Amino acid sequence: MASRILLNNGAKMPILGLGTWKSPPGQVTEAVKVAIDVGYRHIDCAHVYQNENEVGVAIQEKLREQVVKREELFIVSKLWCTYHEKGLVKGACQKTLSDLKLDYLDLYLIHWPTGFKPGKEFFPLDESGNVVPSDTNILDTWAAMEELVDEGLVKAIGISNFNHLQVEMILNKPGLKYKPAVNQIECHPYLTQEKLIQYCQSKGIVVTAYSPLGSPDRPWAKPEDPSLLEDPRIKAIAAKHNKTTAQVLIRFPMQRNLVVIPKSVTPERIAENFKVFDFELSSQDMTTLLSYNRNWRVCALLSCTSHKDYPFHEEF
Ligand SMILES: NC(=O)C1=CN([C@@H]2O[C@H](COP(=O)(O)OP(=O)(O)OC[C@H]3O[C@@H](n4cnc5c(N)ncnc54)[C@H](OP(=O)(O)O)[C@@H]3O)[C@@H](O)[C@H]2O)C=CC1
Ligand SMILES: O=C(O)Cn1cc(Cc2nc3c(F)c(F)cc(F)c3s2)c2ccccc21
Repeated sequence: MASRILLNNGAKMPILGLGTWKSPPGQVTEAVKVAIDVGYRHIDCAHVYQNENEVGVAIQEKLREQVVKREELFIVSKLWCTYHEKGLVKGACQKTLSDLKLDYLDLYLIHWPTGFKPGKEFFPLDESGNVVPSDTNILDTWAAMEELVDEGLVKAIGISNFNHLQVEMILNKPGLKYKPAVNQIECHPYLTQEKLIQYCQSKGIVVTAYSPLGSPDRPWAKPEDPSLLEDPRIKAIAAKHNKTTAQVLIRFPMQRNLVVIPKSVTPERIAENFKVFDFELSSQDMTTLLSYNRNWRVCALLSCTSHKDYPFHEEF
């Protein structure tokens, strides 16, 4: 297994990256520096995570130390929902570039298909708790994303949390210039996504699996919720291979030809999570892990379910 997957712009994307959602600003600089030292080359960022400046400090130090060159890193960020209007997309990208202290991004994603009212709040709500939409549609935001490629700010563009009809809408866009390179979606043994992943891969779109460990630090976790890291069936597969449960959960998507982006701020775990290139799950193990699907989705907010472009009413 090769460590990088070819995208439809001819660039190679590392199949393992470091996630940064919920990584506190006081701890994420060290986390990214340790990750680069132990071999990570792909970092997944977003403006809404409120820590891009601190991620940028780490990247800049390791470029200055000559640990890595810029061309070896693969830096991803995402356009938040309050910037879907075509005249706001460039300025949102440039704020992220300014915080990360970079002159281009390797990949820039539409974070969610839903546009929200522009303003200071990331989740503008009405008096009854519903998100306030904007009158934007995904095709005009896509055309604004394409302009960032032509201006040299980003090397590739893609999408996140799009269902297959929303992907189809972009693929059928009048005058489509650049196809989405990536769809970043939730994927783990309790939400295996078979139909959407085969949809995407058949279309030449690479899939990145987010929350591969089930996001145990998500703020809305409840004590009664399932835990992938503690599932005794997954523990038994790990023990057979003399690996940890997290290492099996990271290797699983890699063998489906997915990119995977586990988050940690703990140095030991950052190093553990990288040590996944020296074993293989058997075909039988893969089919068994797929059988654990329960259509259990952890990233989906009730306040967004009446939005016209909410992605998760459709089957896939
Ligand atoms: N596009 C989108 O809408 C979304 C994108 N994402 C991206 O995907 C990334 C990963 O998903 P995320 O939801 O953060 O959750 P993960 O599934 O990656 O789980 C992160 C949690 O697992 C813990 N952990 C990490 N490694 C280990 C290990 N070896 N052993 C035990 N526990 C471990 C972490 O603890 P600790 O940090 O304390 O070590 C943290 O509590 C995000 O950070 C973000 O970059 C996620 C959700 C949505
Ligand atoms: O987004 C991240 O990366 C991490 N991340 C994930 C969620 C849950 C969402 N669920 C939805 C949703 F169903 C929508 F339709 C639109 C939307 F914008 C959200 S956001 C979230 C909520 C607050 C901050 C980060 C969050």
